[PDB]
Amino acid sequence: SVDTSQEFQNNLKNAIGNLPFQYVNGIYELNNNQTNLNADVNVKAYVQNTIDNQQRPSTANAMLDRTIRQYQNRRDTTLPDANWKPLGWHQVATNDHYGHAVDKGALIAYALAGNFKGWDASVSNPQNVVTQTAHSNQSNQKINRGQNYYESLVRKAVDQNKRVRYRVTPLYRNDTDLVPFAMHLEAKSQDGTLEFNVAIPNTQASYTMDYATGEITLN
Ligand SMILES: [Cl-]
Ligand SMILES: [Cl-]
Ligand SMILES: [Mg+2]
Repeated sequence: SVDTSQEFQNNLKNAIGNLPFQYVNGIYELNNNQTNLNADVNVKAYVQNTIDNQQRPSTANAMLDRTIRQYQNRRDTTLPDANWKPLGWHQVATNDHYGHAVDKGALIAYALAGNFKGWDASVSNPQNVVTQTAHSNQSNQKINRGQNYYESLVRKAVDQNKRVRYRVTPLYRNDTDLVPFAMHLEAKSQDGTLEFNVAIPNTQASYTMDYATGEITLN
């Protein structure tokens, strides 16, 4: 519905330009699932968050391997501000299996880079966390994919001792919006076996969200 809506595809185009895209398995494959990311042997593992000129979390880059892979539970390694809330955060109970509307959506996953020293890997890192639907955050449904599905592919590659160049960009309709309408994920392993370039719609079937405010209107 919203995902395939014309208003959505227009925003996507505004954000990615003349790049081809194709709605498949609940997400948009961009550039025929190919990214320009190059995984060079000579880049050390790292994570870098940015914010845009509107103080919103922007493009995140990383090189992922076993030296920054985080195998421990969050509660053992992080002390997040329990009170902190990302931009446009408006939580509501939902009539679906998630039971709630939005999650704290990490750009770069805790488990992938949480052992990079000096980088805040908690849910309260204000440069790495946005307001994200529970569906687009959590979904591992191969036929209705969320960001987790793609993070899992990356994690599995790392756990096979592959080095993965990784980029996560929140996409905004404009300068004003507090919340991204989609999450752009790109990855490429050194041996090239893993590669993708997708946009995960920041949506959930049970409702619609105003990306300007992050206010949720249930169905
Ligand atoms: Cl091994
Ligand atoms: Cl859903
Ligand atoms: Mg997540």
